[PDB]
Amino acid sequence: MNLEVLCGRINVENGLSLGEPGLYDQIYDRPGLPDLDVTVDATGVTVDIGAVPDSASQLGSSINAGLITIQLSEAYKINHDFTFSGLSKTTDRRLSEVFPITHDGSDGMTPDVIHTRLDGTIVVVEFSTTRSHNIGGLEAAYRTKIEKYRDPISRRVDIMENPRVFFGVIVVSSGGVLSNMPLTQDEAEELMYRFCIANEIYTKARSMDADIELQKSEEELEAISR
Repeated sequence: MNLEVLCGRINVENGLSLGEPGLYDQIYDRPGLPDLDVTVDATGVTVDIGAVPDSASQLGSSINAGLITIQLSEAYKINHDFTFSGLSKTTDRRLSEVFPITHDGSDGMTPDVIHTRLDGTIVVVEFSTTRSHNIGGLEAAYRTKIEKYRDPISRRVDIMENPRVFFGVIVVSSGGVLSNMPLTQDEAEELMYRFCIANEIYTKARSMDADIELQKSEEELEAISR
């Protein structure tokens, strides 16, 4: 899963585009989860991931079996970080490093991706997950990202010449993906399987340290606006 390939699948002619949302429901014959043993201590979360079962769909091809550790201070966002690690070429750039400074309070907003393409198009992408199994939950996460970033980016676009900016949102849940980045069904299914593993790991970690849930709640709360 490659970030440049994904960003190449959108076209913005002039201005700021929010694309078209598309729903990818879960339809593959999905394999079971791999064995996951989770131990939580002051170092952080240690996970032993078994091998992904075989299946015709071949889902899980992005899962590395073996041992991994997440520092406890970041366990709260396991669901995010594990689901999208294949796409998180993380440098964490702020808007002002690609957009004109406006001093409107948003210059320091850091989306998951800011990528400039060879043709000059600027693609800002935001990743999200929800544990709800209801279409409203997917829609809520997606709307929340749209509302967080549309006004700042639109303000920036109004004071540029020839801006071609696309704001992408990908929301992954157990039962579907909602995205304005065009995906293949296989890519969406792999994201959903990764999320299933991530949520199992997170649930196990939270059973030993409940405070991470609180951290998750507060942190997404602050992420509503800054």
